[PDB]
Amino acid sequence: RSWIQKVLEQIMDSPRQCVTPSEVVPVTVLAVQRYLLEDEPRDTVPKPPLYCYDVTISDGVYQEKCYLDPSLNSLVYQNILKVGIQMRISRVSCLYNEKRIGQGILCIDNVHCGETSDSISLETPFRNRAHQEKPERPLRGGKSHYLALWNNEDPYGDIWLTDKQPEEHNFSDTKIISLSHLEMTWTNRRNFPALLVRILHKSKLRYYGKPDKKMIEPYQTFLEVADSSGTVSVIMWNALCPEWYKSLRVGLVLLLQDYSVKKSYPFRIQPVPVDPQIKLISTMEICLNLRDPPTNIIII
Amino acid sequence: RSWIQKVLEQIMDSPRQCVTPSEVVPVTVLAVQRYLLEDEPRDTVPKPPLYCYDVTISDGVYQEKCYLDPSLNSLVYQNILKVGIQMRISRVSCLYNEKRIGQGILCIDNVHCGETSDSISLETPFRNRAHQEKPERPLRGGKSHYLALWNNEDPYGDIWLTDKQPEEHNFSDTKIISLSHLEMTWTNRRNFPALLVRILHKSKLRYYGKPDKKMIEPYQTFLEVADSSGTVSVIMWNALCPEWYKSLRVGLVLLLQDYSVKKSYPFRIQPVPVDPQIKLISTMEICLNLRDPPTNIIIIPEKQVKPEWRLPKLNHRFTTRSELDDMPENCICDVIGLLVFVGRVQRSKKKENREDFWSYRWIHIADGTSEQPFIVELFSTSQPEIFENIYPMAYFVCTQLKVVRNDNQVPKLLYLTTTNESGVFITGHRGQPYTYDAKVKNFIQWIRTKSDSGEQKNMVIGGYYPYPPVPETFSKYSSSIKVESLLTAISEVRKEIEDLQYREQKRIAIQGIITAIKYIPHSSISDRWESQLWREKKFGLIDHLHYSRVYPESIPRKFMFEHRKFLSDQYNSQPAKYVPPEGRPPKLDDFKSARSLGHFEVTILGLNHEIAIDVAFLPMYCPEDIRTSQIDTLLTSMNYSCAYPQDTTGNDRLPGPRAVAGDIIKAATELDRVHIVGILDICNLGNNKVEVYLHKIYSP
DNA sequence: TTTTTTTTTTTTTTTT
Repeated sequence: RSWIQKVLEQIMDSPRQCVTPSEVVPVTVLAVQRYLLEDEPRDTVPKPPLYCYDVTISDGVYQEKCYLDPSLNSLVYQNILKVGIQMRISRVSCLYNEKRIGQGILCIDNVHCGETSDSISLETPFRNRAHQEKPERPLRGGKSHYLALWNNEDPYGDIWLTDKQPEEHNFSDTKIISLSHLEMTWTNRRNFPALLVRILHKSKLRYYGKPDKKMIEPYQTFLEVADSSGTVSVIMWNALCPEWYKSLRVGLVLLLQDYSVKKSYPFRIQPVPVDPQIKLISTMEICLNLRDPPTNIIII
Repeated sequence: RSWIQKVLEQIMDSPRQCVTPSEVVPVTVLAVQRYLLEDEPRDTVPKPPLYCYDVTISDGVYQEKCYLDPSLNSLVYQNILKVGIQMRISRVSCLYNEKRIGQGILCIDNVHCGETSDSISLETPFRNRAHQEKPERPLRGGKSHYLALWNNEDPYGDIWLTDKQPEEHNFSDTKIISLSHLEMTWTNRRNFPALLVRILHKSKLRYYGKPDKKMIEPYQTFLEVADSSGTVSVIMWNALCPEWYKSLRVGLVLLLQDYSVKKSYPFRIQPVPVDPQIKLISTMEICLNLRDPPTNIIIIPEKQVKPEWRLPKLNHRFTTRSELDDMPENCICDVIGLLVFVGRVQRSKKKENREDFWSYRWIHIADGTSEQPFIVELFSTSQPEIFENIYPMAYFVCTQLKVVRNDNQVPKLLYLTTTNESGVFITGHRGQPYTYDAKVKNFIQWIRTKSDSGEQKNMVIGGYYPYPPVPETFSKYSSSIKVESLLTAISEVRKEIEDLQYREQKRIAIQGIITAIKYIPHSSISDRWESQLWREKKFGLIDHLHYSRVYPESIPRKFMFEHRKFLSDQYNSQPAKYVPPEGRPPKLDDFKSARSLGHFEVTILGLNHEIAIDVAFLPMYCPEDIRTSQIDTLLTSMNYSCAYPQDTTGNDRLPGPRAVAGDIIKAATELDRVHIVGILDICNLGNNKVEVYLHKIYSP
């Protein structure tokens, strides 16, 4: 029927064993994504690559998202393994994700990348429906996500939403304080009242996901919002960035609640704003983590 | 001479200096009192432990109270440093409590806790007589106090006084305004006059003490009081709970005179009164703070109570099992019944603070109105004397029980839970505190009928009882759990086991294939099955976890009134202070096992055939349940009733334990190369005894 | 860079 089906049926019952596919049929690359290579043993002298790749090889019948053995990342560093190319898989292995309920994953272990295909079909069905889940995620890991193919400062994938719209939050009985008020009183305020800030500068994304530490969405952005005269470098943590980054533009009046206040990071460099009359509060910074109710960030 | 005195003289003139003692002879622990770790530098990268412990060692000549170095707190966390153990001190250091005038405090910087001591002499004197003072207080820090060794809601120590008896006070010249009038005029008047109220609900203690804060005995208890003109929420502030808490109880007419009325708290809710006629005051709250002349609270005796005042009467929403079957969820109720089972005192981590725990235990209260027992999740209600010493065959009465219901699962879950303002009372024979209520009289009538009829309900105590049974399909089980934490890795399991604390319970799910199940006749044709997959992959396993061991304390044991004290102590929380055992105690294997089957051992090879584990299967269902189909499958751990058999009298024809064991093994064998999802139960029984019992096998 | 929840607070004026 298809090369994908034959190899999967041949290697499904032998996880973590390398078997040359019964038949070597050229397969078209339809996608190449990059994500962190956590869960690998960092005890080997040649520390495994900091990132791994997933390639969506497509046969005539189906296309099944595979896993590229990190030892093959050289073919992607040189861009020899690109989308639209034809390659002949030479070695495969089956791996099962122990944090998800699903079928085996084809583990590409040796390829012979050729040339661009004559006919690429974007309508070939997906053999495993799990691979077709709309919030696309990497094959390995529980709550993993794909990074941008080359740089780490560019949003990529479906985790990044643009659905946020202005909301009319009534200010009937909202306790709004000034940034200077926290500056003077933030070490005694058991509860930090609401705030009404406006974005002045939005920073570029920053990925701090190391391979050994277990973190979810290690994405962090610094926003210089200024309420009244004061200005502080608010910093969004964890999975808050991929829910508000593609939506928040400079000049949006944010209403931040259920936030945290801490000491300014030692190596932080707060940028001077255009207006000099303002106060540059550089002692404390407001951290916005994802609270269970979606009231922490509301734009008016 | 004494090793204690040798070491003290050795390191008395070198404060805060780590000095290995000249000679190390084992010392005997006699107590472990916990209190808050304050006045230490918290800037350190390894944030100081939130709590520190004092260990009262003895050396045969003198017994001296020592301050364990917080770096060793893990030993107490895992219950390795018990009471009555032969620890050996490897390092010692002095320290002077500058807030007090005394001697040095022998600091145990490093220790090698060993085995139990055969000579636990609590008659030895105290080298530092200051340590042997009537109010037992911590070594370091001003007017510090001790907390309960495990939770923060259990009163502990000697500060908790219990000698407040009713006093006759003449109300002449007193105003005793109505609560509604106070609500109207508490923002204008300056001198709030007296109030005559009756306690309707008494809540558990709340410890809000934080480190490096100048707080003295930070306890607060919430009392709901009602008069003939509504009810209000009364709150007792620090330093008042210690003197009054153990004495105040529901149904006491109080005369509060010098209080402070505030705006009330929006983050705390006021419980609805049992009688709806009582108007509820929510915009007002009364705060009782300790005053110089202790007159702000007076326990007016009932004799002085005049009907003219028309004080509200303490009512109760007593419920029976049949009625509870028809009550919606979150419908508070009261239960009176006979304790036909008691479970271990397990602990759960507070969601607010990672270093605080809740002490809870399951009890099957029962009555004559139905054949199923009240399943009550009894959290600690700041009543350790009753909570810790609860035993079957006792008439038990709780005060405020919220109803909890879950109908999604095939085994419809219907268990009650204790609320913040709940209370526990053990009753004796005819209703002692609540005789008047008709339901209590009916319960007593049923008790007498059972006694004269020669019928005795089966009794059990302690054991492995994971009450909440996982649903019949893995999809419904995962409907509540997040996808990222739904499953784990057989390799990661080891860390999960090694992370638990004393009696901390955890449930995990692991993906694998059953490879070999073995039957172990527990009490006093095929019992072992091996899979060809196992015979092939057994030599290529990275790490074969071995946790298929069942401890003697995880087997529920039929209760016996004669051995009540021993049975209770074998399942309560670890005592803070040693107490010599009367005569000789029996063997924990000397009691009949309430279970009716032998435990199996299940081997699970992960999906990748690299890692393996050996869990232990401990079903609690009897063959009658199998015959009547009260079990979803033979690989589950509980029947639908979630209760032990009562007066088993129908096993003459039913298949015996061996037949059911063979059926279980065959059912396991049906799953040869099927990716199953086991559900394990990880409970640490202290002293590095972690039980990992299988709960359910979700097949595709 | 990561990082969550909890409460604590006492006191000498008005008369029209």
